[PDB]
Amino acid sequence: MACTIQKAEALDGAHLMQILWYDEEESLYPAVWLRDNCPCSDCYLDSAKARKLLVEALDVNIGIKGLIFDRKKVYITWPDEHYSEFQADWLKKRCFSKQARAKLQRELFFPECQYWGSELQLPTLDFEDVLRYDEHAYKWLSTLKKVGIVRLTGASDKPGEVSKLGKRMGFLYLTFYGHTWQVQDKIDANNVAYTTGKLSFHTDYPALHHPPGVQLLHCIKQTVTGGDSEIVDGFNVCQKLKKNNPQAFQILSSTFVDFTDIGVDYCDFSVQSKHKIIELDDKGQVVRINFNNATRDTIFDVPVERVQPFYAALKEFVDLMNSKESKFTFKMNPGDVITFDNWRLLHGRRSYEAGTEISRHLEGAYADWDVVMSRLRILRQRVE
Amino acid sequence: MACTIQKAEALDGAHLMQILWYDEEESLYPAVWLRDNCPCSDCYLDSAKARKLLVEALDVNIGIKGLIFDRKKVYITWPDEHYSEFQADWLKKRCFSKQARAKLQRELFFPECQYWGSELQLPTLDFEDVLRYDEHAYKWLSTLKKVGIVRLTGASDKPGEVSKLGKRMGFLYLTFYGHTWQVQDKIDANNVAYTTGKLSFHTDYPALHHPPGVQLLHCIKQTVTGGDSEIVDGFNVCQKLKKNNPQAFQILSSTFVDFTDIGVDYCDFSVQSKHKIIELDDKGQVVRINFNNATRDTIFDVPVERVQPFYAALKEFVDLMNSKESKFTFKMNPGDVITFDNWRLLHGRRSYEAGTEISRHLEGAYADWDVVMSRLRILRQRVE
Ligand SMILES: C[N+](C)(CCF)CCCC(=O)O
Ligand SMILES: C[N+](C)(CCF)CCCC(=O)O
Ligand SMILES: O=C(O)CNC(=O)C(=O)O
Ligand SMILES: O=C(O)CNC(=O)C(=O)O
Ligand SMILES: NCCCCCCN
Ligand SMILES: NCCCCCCN
Ligand SMILES: [Zn+2]
Ligand SMILES: [Zn+2]
Ligand SMILES: [Zn+2]
Ligand SMILES: [Zn+2]
Repeated sequence: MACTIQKAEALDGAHLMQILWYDEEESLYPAVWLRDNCPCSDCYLDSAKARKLLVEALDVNIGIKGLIFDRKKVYITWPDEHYSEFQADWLKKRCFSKQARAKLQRELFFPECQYWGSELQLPTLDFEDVLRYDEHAYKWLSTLKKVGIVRLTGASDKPGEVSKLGKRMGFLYLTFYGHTWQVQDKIDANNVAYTTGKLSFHTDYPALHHPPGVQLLHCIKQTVTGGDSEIVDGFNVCQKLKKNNPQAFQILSSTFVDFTDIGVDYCDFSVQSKHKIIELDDKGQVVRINFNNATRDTIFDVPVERVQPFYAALKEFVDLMNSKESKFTFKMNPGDVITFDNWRLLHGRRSYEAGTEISRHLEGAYADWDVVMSRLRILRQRVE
Repeated sequence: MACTIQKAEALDGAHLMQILWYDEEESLYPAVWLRDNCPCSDCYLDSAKARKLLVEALDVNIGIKGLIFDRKKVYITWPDEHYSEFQADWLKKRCFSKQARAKLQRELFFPECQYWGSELQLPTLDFEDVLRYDEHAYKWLSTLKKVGIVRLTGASDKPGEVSKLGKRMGFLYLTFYGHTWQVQDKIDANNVAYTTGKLSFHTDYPALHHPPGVQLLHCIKQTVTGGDSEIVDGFNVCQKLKKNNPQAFQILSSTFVDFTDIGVDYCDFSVQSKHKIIELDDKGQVVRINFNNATRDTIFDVPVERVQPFYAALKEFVDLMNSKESKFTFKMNPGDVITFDNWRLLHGRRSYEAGTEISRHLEGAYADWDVVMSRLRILRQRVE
């Protein structure tokens, strides 16, 4: 009834096609869009699922010349004699109504988020299960997307585990710190992460214009002298800030802050970026946080009168993150792997004590959100 | 005279430090910024060139308690008894005046562009020279940034050459099409690039939310039956469009277009993105073009009434790109490598004839602009 065609016709100077379905709903389709998306072998490369049709071949004033239909298909002739057939279900899916468009967007991009504070039930799955089973791997990635974090238990206490997850996702995101990297105390540390010091809430790699979307951290060795993990849901914190201190929100969401990283690791590097700490989309919704206090530059490209209020704003924000209602704290054990959204969460670590031997060792890696969402979409298809 | 201190004092409730230099210029430095950027070993990790100071340790209302200076340094005490020393040249570089801030930004980010049309003198260098010599590699990357394209001659007619340039830059950008990929006609092509068809002007990989910044294409085998390259300077074209058709510019710079890519190559993939074809920064300047007509989705997330004007806009834009005043066309030979800005240029290829043997073969790869700018900054330091 919903995907079955009752009538199809050309309207509005033949610049529109109207489909009345057997459920009584009507859908409208611009003629130029139909022509642009002709699935015939001249216009569309089936092996690539891509358009061969050039913009140059498209008449933007085109009208439908003839049309006939049955219950499952419309058949169209165009003024230049080109001929196009479209399937009902294909058309219905791509319906231009607000409701149909949003439904499809939700399927494509899994936009739903569950905001949290200190009440977090840390989502947990088994590691080998996620490797072995599509049902678990699906639960893993969809929860990662929705919640911002998933902990995997029962991995080895050995290097190479995050690599396995990278292969499971697809591939990891190479940076100047390697394909994977070792978080432990280091002589002549090129990075504050590689010392025993406390790391306050940050996101990783704001020194890059495209920070890692997803972070993986696997505990190989844990100290008893400290080293507790802390996380916070940045989207939740931003929402509170806008409510509590609109002016601090406005400043943090509009001021470009310079980040830097000069050193040698996988390779030699001199990295510089500008980011707004609270990054908004065009509708004003928070879509990324860009903030590591370690790598924030001494260079600060703002007029003198904006400097102190920026700091007063940053301070309110950090104070919100440290609030007992926002942060969740936990201690990783050897065999634990945490995988999280490095665009949304901020994460941190308590100080611990240095020794002559390595008391504490994590292995980490990153992955791009597009690579992760790809595996997510494929995994959903296999399980449903 | 310019970097030598004549006087230093605390002003404005000690919330500001003023430095009068021996050239008579004055510079102003917020107290909170001085404290935030104390270079002492408690506040700053020298091996990492990073801030250890936490936002939590920072009093945003702080004032300078005491100050003394000589010609090369200021020495500051803070109300909590912390103590800070700063160097004159360091301070002067980071001066908050509009002129000083922009000077430093230009050094960091090489913002200058030379716009072009059909008059292009295609910048050309030798390949082995760029590998062997920092002076040439510097000329390579700075010209890439400024002009948007550089052609390297005298490479081999063999796979593996783009890899060498990736190592010279630092590393290449892994995608679903491999670390490097082979552009040639392919049975069951997963991509229109892998056929003999014409490719109209496009940027590569808009299906990703972070498209490759830099593209490398190396000609191993060339056909005489066609295969000419075409390029266009997208920033230049956008500028003309805004002038000629503001409404088309407005539409293309505000409408989110969906891109897609489903297939198997390096790995299996289902990729989806949304981008504005003309992407602007917060000051309205064009910073990226996101447009491949092949991978533009059949899905189009706009209200029915916006569809046809979008197409009329896209059409004006493509027509501008094809104008004999904008495009530059050339034919690559075996041994040629083109390296360009895939955020600014659009590129294309003329059709050629299929055969039983491979008549035409390119090898390509990508790299991130941050990885490229890093090598650029380091190269400038070594040559100057
Ligand atoms: C974990 N680290 C040290 C190496 C992987 F990149 C990065 C720290 C985050 C940062 O430098 O922003
Ligand atoms: C050159 N290609 C086929 C493979 C490297 F990614 C990509 C074409 C550009 C696109 O699919 O957008
Ligand atoms: O060591 C930890 O627990 C946390 N480490 C980091 O957040 C890091 O290295 O960026
Ligand atoms: O084959 C060519 O000359 C150009 N190829 C491409 O632009 C591509 O593969 O994306
Ligand atoms: N069953 C309808 C088939 C229509 C084919 C038309 C060919 N021009
Ligand atoms: N030459 C000036 C040195 C100042 C040192 C001050 C230590 N509190
Ligand atoms: Zn067709
Ligand atoms: Zn971190
Ligand atoms: Zn200090
Ligand atoms: Zn291309």
